Amino acid sequence: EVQLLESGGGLVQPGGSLRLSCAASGFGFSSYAMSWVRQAPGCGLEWVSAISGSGGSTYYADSVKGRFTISRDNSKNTLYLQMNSLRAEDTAVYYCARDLIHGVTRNWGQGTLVTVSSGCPPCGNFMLTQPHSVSESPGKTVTISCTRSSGSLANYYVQWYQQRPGQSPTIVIFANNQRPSGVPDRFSGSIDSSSNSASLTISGLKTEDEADYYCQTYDPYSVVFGCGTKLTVL
Repeated sequence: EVQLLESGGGLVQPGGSLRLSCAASGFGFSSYAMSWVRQAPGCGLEWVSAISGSGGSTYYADSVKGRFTISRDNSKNTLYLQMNSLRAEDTAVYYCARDLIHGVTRNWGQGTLVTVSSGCPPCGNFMLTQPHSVSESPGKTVTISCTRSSGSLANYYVQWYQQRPGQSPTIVIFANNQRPSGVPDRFSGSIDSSSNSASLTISGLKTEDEADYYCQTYDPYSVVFGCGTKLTVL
């Protein structure tokens, strides 16, 4: 029932302004934090900005620190996103996401397309690392590693999302090991604390499992999406 609908995306020139919106429903909008995640074509997820329930705390990414303005209107149940000094690098698909807490995304929107016109941006204070791609025959088991560079991994919850080609990313594993109701039980999530890594495990692969898998944790100051691992089913 939780619906997040992005709007306001369109064609724009370098150095212009554009404000996206997101009419949320299915939950008390004032009771949850919200964030924006962009994705250039054929690239990985890239966290943009975050904002808290009451709005007191706003977190911006390094690429758009100050260039963008995250904001919300809890009376209208609408999350916004003011964009200024629009650069060619900002062309991406901007998603609307709900956050159970800081840096823990739980629901995703459809998206909206923003194009700035008159190679992919990098992915990974701290960084995550997942293998480029892993493959396995159907019916077998596969595990995808996600190793954190700096800062304890057990101190910050880790999420796992699945993105099929052309689909929007859906949560499959959050809070390190917690699985959303509806996600199949063959998708398990664990964390090895000594090696400082989180692992998503799919037992008994199916042909529909073939998609991108992004891991994501946080710190008190930012959210970080892993580069992503293309799971190839044979």
